[PDB]
Amino acid sequence: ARTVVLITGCSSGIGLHLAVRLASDPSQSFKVYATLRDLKTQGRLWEAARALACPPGSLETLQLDVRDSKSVAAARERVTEGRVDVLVCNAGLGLLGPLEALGEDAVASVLDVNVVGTVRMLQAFLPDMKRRGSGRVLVTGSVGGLMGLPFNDVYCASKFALEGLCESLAVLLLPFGVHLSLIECGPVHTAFMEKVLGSPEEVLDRTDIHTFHRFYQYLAHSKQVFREAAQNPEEVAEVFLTALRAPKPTLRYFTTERFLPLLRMRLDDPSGSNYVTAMHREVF
Amino acid sequence: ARTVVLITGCSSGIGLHLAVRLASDPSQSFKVYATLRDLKTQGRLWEAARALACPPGSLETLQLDVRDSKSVAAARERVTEGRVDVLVCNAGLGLLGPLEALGEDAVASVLDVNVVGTVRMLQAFLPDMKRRGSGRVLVTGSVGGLMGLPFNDVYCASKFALEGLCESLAVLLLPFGVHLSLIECGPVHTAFMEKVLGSPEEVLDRTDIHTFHRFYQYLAHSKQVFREAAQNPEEVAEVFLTALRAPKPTLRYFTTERFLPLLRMRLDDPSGSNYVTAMHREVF
Repeated sequence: ARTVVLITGCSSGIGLHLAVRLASDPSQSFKVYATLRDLKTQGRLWEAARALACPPGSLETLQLDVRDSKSVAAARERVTEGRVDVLVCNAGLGLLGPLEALGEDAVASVLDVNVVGTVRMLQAFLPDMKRRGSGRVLVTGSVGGLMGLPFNDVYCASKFALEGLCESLAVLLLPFGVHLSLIECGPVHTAFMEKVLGSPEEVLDRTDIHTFHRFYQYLAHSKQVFREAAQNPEEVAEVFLTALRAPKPTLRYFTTERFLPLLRMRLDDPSGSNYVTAMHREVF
Repeated sequence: ARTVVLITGCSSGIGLHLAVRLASDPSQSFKVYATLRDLKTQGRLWEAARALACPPGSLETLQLDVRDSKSVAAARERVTEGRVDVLVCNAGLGLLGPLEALGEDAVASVLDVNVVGTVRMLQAFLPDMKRRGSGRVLVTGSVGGLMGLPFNDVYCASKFALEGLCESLAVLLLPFGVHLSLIECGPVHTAFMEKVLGSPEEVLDRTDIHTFHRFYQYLAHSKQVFREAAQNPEEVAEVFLTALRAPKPTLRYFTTERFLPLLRMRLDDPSGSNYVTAMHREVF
């Protein structure tokens, strides 16, 4: 049969690009379920599908809200093949600003979607793969899951959470035949990140003038590395296929090597002094 | 004045031991607020306080539920000194079992208490320390926050979350004069961990016979290393004071070196293959 693939967070970003890259693979060996939390946003994905001319039936959109288990279960009730060969846990949202300026409900949604939502998908889909004795799970990581970044406290917390959650499962799954991989993405040409254009009073009336200024410094610095480092989504989506094809995949794949020198400083010094200091100067 | 100290999760464990170790320091330079989510459990802490004979007034118990922001705010309204010099984010809960056997509400509480609760405390207490230009925050870590452990998926997720959350803040706080440290604890002689004596059908009727068996293998192996590695709480609580006294503290303090060889294998190989494989054999 075809390789049944299910991806979350396909309204934009690497998710959208990966769904159409799959559904349009010249080999026609992939049936793709692209999930959206809100179908009102499914336009971009279909305009793209038509642009690559994916054959009718290689791509289906499903409404799936990872915050709701009922929605997660329903989603799998819609997979006709009654099987999922590759599960891509991609849905994820960011959060940027001084910790104190961040609302509790916002901090809650991030963990809820990034971490708990990935747990929900795994709970619904892991059993069958373990029983069949095969399956592949790809989790969209980030370099923010490998090192902490100022003003991204809660975001990094959620990506770090994924590193721990996945490393633990991988230890158990090893003998079960099902493979879990994290694709470590650096900055990629996609909205939100690059589109960070604002910094309202809300921040200011919620923090000190000295933190705010540091924030301005960070946003400025972040705009520069994104300029010199953002990757094309097609290049990143390809890393997912390289991982998907691998006979015996590794736990991590990095879409770039550009951030590796900073990662070396990190475990060359476990007490964290070299890193905290280097990162401070590299930003401020 | 005295060093005003506020600790969460003092009904038992390193929290209880640390509160009384502080309140009974021969120098009398510490006023301690030991918070409990339920005062019905404050017995052990007072029996211990009397055992070390802490002078009247060096220790106050406060009811503080880190799941509730209203409770968090109230707590700080009760700190007469109108200052907190050292904040110890200790409250934390574990979770053990096959991911699929774990209930959503249970996975939610763990993140909620371990991660969001630590965010709540930081939101309520960080501003003042930043404004005074001083303060110290000690966060109770774990080796489960440095490497993934089978059957501890959600627990590790929350400890990894803390590593990311703290490394990010530390990058910003550096120039503000306030210090954040993570005390990386390995196993310590305290209930839950050692007290893991059961494994109900609930696990079995919630997972496969092959996972269950692996679970038995893990619990058995974990009972052995705890035997050969658990530390006395007084030794661990002392690491918190060494960190608390340090003129220029580091980001991490490890209460033990016993797990360091495994941590070296971890970033000697970022793809995760050496670790996942080594850990698999070390357990199964």
